Amino acid sequence: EEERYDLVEGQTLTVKCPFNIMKYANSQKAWQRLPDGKEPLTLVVTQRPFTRPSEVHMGKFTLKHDPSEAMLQVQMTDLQVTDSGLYRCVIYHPPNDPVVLFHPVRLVVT
Ligand SMILES: [Zn+2]
Ligand SMILES: [Zn+2]
Repeated sequence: EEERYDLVEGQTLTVKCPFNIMKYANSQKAWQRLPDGKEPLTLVVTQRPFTRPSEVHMGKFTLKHDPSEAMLQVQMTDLQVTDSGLYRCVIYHPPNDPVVLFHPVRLVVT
């Protein structure tokens, strides 16, 4: 179910994650990394009010919340080989289990 994204170091990863607006208009969203045998790492989250279009920066991560297109877009800039790993976009609502959007992204940076 994971999709491979093969990129060269220095490139920017862009991932478009649709979300169901009827269900998740007023929910927080997040980008997570999934290290093997560890808890998900939440890398960047949207901010309140959760229904509003937004763009948040957190280090090399950018999350664009585009409800007009029922879309969350994630960008990671200046990729390094050590960014290689499994990631996902989610509906974020702890302590409830995240709802996975789209499909997991297997990022391979060389
Ligand atoms: Zn929720
Ligand atoms: Zn290289």
